[PDB]
Amino acid sequence: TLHEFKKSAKTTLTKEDPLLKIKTKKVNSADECANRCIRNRGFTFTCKAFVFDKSRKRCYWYPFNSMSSGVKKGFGHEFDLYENKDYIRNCIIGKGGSYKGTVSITKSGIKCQPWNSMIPHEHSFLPSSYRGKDLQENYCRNPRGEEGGPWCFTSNPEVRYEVCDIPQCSEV
Amino acid sequence: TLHEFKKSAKTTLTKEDPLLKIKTKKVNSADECANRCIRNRGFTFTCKAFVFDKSRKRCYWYPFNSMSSGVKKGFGHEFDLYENKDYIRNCIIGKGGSYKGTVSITKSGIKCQPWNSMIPHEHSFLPSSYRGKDLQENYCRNPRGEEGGPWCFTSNPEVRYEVCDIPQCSEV
Repeated sequence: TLHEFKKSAKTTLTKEDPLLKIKTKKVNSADECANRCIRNRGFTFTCKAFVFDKSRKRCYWYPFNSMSSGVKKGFGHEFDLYENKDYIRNCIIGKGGSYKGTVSITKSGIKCQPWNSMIPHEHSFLPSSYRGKDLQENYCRNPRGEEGGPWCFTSNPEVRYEVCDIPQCSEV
Repeated sequence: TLHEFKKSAKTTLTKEDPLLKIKTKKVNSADECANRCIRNRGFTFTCKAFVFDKSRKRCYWYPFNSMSSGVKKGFGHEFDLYENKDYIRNCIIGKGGSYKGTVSITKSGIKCQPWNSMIPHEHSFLPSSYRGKDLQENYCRNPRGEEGGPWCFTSNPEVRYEVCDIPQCSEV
């Protein structure tokens, strides 16, 4: 059930104003948080993401994600951000230089290679460089904002990289 | 695992051109089809949807969904369309009169009432009327193309309907 979310390790969301309260609860695991954000149990809002305090074992169910306005994202090795994929835009806007979706299969069905891995191919596209371009796992991303759109390094030794078949919002 | 798809009962996809082949396989259940479209097993394309022939127990893995161009959708009581949610636009374009996402919680956390149900409230918004507006299950839809955007009939007897908190593609 935690599979239906997008984890951002050691990350927490912060916003700005006083008008915001954060529904929390002493939970047993991060799964409990998730199986309640999904089924929107006792919420007076629409849960789009939640943060799990690993040290206190507490959840903080939010009505927005790291992508909302005014929404910043703090650091902490005891926190874990989890965002409902239902609320992370799945289509591209242009060359999709701001794509944050979990797609990780190239236009022709080849699984992607982790950005934090140098096999099968070696590259310069590290998470430590393109910070903010979200080069997590093996997601389809576009660091340089190239024309092709989201792409990734193929796990097929015969293919360096390749574009990903991700829909335009103003499609075809 | 079939939960990570959007079923459209007794429906099949048809396209137009000759240049298209359809990967199929004699499968045991519709789950088998799904657990292979998801993990893109032996595909030379990106599976966005699949159709299960209940009578032949065969899958047809497609590289597009009912939303692609040239793509039509036939009828048959032995067929079942299943579309990867990853490829069904989750954001709104305007008043979102063409929204086909699986969201079904109102802006304030109230679960939605099935369009094919007359409880708690009675209405005229039937699937038989607004055909093409996809008034399936209890999804957030906008039949009349109103200003508010996607909405639905609340399951709370105290609330007739209410808007759903669904993101704009050119958000905020």
